Amino acid sequence: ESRKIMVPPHRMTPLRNSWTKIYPPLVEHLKLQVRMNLKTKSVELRTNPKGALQKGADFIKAFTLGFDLDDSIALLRLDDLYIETFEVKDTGDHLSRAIGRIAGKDGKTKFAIENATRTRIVLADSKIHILGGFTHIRMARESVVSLILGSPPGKVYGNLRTVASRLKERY
RNA sequence: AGAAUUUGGACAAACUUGGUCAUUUAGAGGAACUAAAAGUCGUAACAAGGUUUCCGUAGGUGAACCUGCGGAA
Repeated sequence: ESRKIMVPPHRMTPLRNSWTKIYPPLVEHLKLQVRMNLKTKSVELRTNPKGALQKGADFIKAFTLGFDLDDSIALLRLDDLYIETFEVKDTGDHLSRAIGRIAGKDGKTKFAIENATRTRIVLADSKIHILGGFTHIRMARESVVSLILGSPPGKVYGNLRTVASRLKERY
């Protein structure tokens, strides 16, 4: 059995130069066989006769979604990780500054969200993808949604500090 | 038309010299009203929110990358 994964037209040459660090966890660690079909701009992962294919396809889907090699390998190992994709969907007002409210000046609001709840967020123009543990993704998603739907930055920053502490706390 | 004699002089600034209004009294009294500050340490309070990944153009160019503008997820 096999899986196909497309490669978008912005993550093809980074995939190409870092392909030599992608395939050995598909080949000797997980025991699949792979080929990157340049024709349909995809990758075919097949099994050999000597359930790994879903985890390998999720590692490749992380790389095509735009997480780097190391975060894709962090999803590859560490079975308590997930990755949530959502567009904004919730143009001058509602879109041209909502993603600037997410990212902030020099990416520091997205970075503060990332470090506070221990997730990695890749931000497209309007497509947000969050890599991390379950409750981590939950609090990151609530923060992102709170400041696309309009909250004080002081409010969402205080909530990020509180969320960092209570996510690390026992009892 | 000039000079002095003027022929007869209406006029005349300034200088003495009393009643009028405005101000300075050098000053000095009188007898009214109002007014009158005695409180360590106070802050930096202060203002919006385009990141990542490729693509093209233009320049600075180890044609590597960056920057500016225009695109894609």
